[PDB]
Amino acid sequence: TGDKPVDLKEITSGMFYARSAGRGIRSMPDGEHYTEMNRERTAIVRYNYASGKAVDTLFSIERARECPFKQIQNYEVSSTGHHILLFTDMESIYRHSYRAAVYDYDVRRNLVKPLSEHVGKVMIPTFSPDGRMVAFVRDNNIFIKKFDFDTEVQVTTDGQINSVLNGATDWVYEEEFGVTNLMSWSADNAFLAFVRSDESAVPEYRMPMYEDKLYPEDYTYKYPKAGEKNSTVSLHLYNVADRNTKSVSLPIDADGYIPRIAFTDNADELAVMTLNRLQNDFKMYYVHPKSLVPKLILQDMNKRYVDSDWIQALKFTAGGGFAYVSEKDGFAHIYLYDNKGVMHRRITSGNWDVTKLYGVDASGTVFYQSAEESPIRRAVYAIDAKGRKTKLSLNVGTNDALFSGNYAYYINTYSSAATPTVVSVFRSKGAKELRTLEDNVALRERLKAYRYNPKEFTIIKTQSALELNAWIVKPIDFDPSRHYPVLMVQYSGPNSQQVLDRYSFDWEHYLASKGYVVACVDGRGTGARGEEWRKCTYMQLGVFESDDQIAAATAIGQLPYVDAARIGIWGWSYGGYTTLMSLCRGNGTFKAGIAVAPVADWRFYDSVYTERFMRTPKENASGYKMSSALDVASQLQGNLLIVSGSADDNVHLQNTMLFTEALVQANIPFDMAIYMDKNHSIYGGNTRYHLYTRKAKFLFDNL
Repeated sequence: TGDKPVDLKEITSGMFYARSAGRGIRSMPDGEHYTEMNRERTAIVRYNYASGKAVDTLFSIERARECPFKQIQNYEVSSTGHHILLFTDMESIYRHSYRAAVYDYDVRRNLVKPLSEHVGKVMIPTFSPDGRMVAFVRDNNIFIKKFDFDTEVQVTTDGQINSVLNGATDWVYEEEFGVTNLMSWSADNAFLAFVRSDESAVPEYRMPMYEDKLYPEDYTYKYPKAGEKNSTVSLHLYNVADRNTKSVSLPIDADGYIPRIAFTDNADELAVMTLNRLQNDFKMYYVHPKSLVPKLILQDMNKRYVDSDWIQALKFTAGGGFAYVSEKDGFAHIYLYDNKGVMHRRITSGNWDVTKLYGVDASGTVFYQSAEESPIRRAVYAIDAKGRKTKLSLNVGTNDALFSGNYAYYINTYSSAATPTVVSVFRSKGAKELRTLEDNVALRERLKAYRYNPKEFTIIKTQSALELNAWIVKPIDFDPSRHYPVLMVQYSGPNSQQVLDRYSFDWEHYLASKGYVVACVDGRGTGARGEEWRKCTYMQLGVFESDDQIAAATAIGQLPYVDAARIGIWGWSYGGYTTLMSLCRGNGTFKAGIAVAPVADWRFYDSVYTERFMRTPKENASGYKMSSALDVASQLQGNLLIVSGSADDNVHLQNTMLFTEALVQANIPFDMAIYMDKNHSIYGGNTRYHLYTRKAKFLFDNL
């Protein structure tokens, strides 16, 4: 009911963005405390879970000796608190990876030192279990800093940029398997295991970079497109005492993946997660670090594919069994195993998906997140060893938790479509809310000040007889007797969702203030509706997703307050692709579309992602053909705005360049924008505001 008009620059400036836990919360091994940087990132503070008191400041800029910087950006505390790593001068590499200036704060001496007496940014510094050593990556080699002897030992010598990586991971493993760190220490501190990724034979992509250069310079990196050579991976154990390395022979294929390794809490068990190239056979081995003998411990085979996020999220139990989420039975559910691989208790059941696995406490209580309430929502649950399930979340919407070491407490983040983040601390027994760390008063008051309509959730019924979760924001002085344009907003990728009872305040409300209905529909292929719903697209991406947006548009179009001749579609990345597909396959259903950094053809996208859902080009020529937007470009109808960054390392500019040329040769008019030196997130300075303005204006002129 507020007074102020929603302004596009305010959206784009983050004025509506909720304050979150973002900054740095980490549970301590004692289980009763967590650490967190203060607001100014000038100190690291230790907090009691139960009381929330700041027990002490573990490190500060003010007090520390010989501290050359005024702020930190990240930290890590050693298991004993004798050493704290401090990270400054962070440089992002890709989505997750970064390098940094890393210092060792010697707690006992109140002294800041360099981690290494070699000046140079490093990656992935990882304490040994005893806190006394730090393995880190520099220049693609592994080093171990040893605090007891004030010495650094060099573990590998063959590291080489764009060729050989030790511990760190290649572009595609980082992006698609979610793994930046393939090093792991034994529980007794005797071994550092690592994966060596050989990227030498993987093809390169080159991106011309233009800023402030007389001659352009290429950002060059290895990127395997669908069906091309991936890194070859090898597993090694370095024995700290002997300063010698051994290789592990794994009984897997030469084009397989090792997306994770991790020593368990037994010093004798190196867990190695492997996946074949088709990604339908997940096998985990335990390797004994002295005999080097691998033993198969878990195997998960799927008709279509095993989802590697569940490989990354597999949780070991104190007492070396583990909890694993498998889609075996048609939904994502938790299974509990001993250290011999014996599956002794299935934990969850029913027609709904587990969405996150937190862990298993000392009483065998299993803690997780699921969409049991609705595909649209997320709640945290506990299932104890007698099979009793308690929903721990107190509010309905989206809940996600970070548990203390013992799982006796957790920091919960809650939001709903209507309500921005409430970060509050709970005691697990009795699901008792202790206090609230943040509940965004200010943003709530700002919201009340503005005129906007709420997201109204519902289902879109298609002629094909699907029911698609959806939201709708009506225009500002909504008059049922009028005929409004609709913008359909979507992403549509495998297992993704845009229709979520979760807080978000984006340009939908700007457009709503200018007379547009905005709708968001999650079609086939999307998450939290079970395996079949998400994998029915297998080997034929985009077909069903297009069909469904076209079908959803067709139905929305029959609403009396909607002008069927003015329905548009917007999407970014897979959403961009889905836009192209929908304009190409909908026989003029959409009047306009915006396609931001779209894949044009799955041939152009990367190995691990594309093949998961499509297999290789050689094996699926029909699928790749059916799924190509580029192939059907000459069928495009409606007004298109297509946009890309010039330096997009994820969805290559190539996609957009090629699609536009198809349009040109078919005499199809369209708008395009290429943002210089920008990547897949198209931002920097005024870039987002300029882009969203462009997009809004394009809709005002064409929709």
